[PDB]
Amino acid sequence: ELKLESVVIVSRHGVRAPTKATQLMQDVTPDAWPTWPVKLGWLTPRGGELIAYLGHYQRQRLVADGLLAKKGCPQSGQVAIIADVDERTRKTGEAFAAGLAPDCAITVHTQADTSSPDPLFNPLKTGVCQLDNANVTDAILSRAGGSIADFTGHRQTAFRELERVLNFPQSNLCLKREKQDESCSLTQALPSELKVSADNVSLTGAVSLASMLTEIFLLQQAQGMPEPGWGRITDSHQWNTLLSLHNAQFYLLQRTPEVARSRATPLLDLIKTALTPHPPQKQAYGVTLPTSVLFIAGHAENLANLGGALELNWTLPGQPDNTPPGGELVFERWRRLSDNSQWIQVSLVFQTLQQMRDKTPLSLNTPPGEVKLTLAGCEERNAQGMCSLAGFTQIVNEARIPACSL
Repeated sequence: ELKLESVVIVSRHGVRAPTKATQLMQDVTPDAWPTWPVKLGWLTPRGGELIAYLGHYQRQRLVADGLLAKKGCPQSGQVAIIADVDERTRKTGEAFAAGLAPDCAITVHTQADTSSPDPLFNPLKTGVCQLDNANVTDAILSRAGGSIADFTGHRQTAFRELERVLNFPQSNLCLKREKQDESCSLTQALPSELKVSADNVSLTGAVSLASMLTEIFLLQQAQGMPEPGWGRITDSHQWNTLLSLHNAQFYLLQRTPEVARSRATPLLDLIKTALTPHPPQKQAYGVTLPTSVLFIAGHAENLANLGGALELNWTLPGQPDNTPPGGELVFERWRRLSDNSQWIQVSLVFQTLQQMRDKTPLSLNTPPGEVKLTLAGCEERNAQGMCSLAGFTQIVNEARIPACSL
């Protein structure tokens, strides 16, 4: 009924070491954090291998869909790869290429200067545009339930789960509060406030600490470390409860449209240029678009920003992190044969946490998880839930912030 014409994959980088080692991380547990085999924030070898499995799976699926050849290397830019300048994203691009097309030496493009941020992955970071402080503050606080106190008050079960995994009551932070007649709870020992600036939004205290620590436990599990969370995380309900704190911070700071639309605008422009039929032309990064397959190696925020800007909602069965390492927002252009009309499908492809833990080789018979998505604002949908090309174009033009374009 339908023929696949084009695919754009926006991928988070693979498993990485923690990006920071702070004094507060030491003070909230009596135990020693496991050390990692690469520098802070770098991709691990295992993370690269997990990405290559997704590349291998995507080759098999795209061959089955008739888009790539079963044997040989894709020719003349049929496949293009763009990565953010960070080590972890560059090496994710290389790992994906190695799985998709081994020995084909597909180039991993970055911006010219790899020592400075690339605004494609967040235009606020180079000051292309700025957030509206009052609008962002009100929008985030409303999505939090009206205040950060309301937000943390409704999540005490998850904070107590994190405290148990940390053995928080025996930590230096708690032992000093016991000596000062103040009771030991993460949220009250580390009050959380929303900080909004022209170029960033963040949360302080327990909310951001919890978001980072629960991601570290997940990374430990995916890395195959023997005892993530000191062996105190023993079932799936516990994993889901812990990562709810991480996903909740992303819901506030990255999915909120008042942030997401600006942060996602350059990626929206690149996705639309890649998916829209037009005479091929070398554009950004020296990549010729449109082409058959474009893989973009970025960050968790990019997945969440695109989700918030485009009203794409999901949770990932079997994967506690809704923006997991190697997770892929996959945009596809399909041609309907009955009338040769053009349609856009979006899905979230991801390894389950168990597939990461077991280093499961992926294939058509053992596929990654996949969640089919719908653009909530699309008014022209086909029977398969895809948006018409014109409908998707209108949604993108409405969502994007022109001042944030490159």
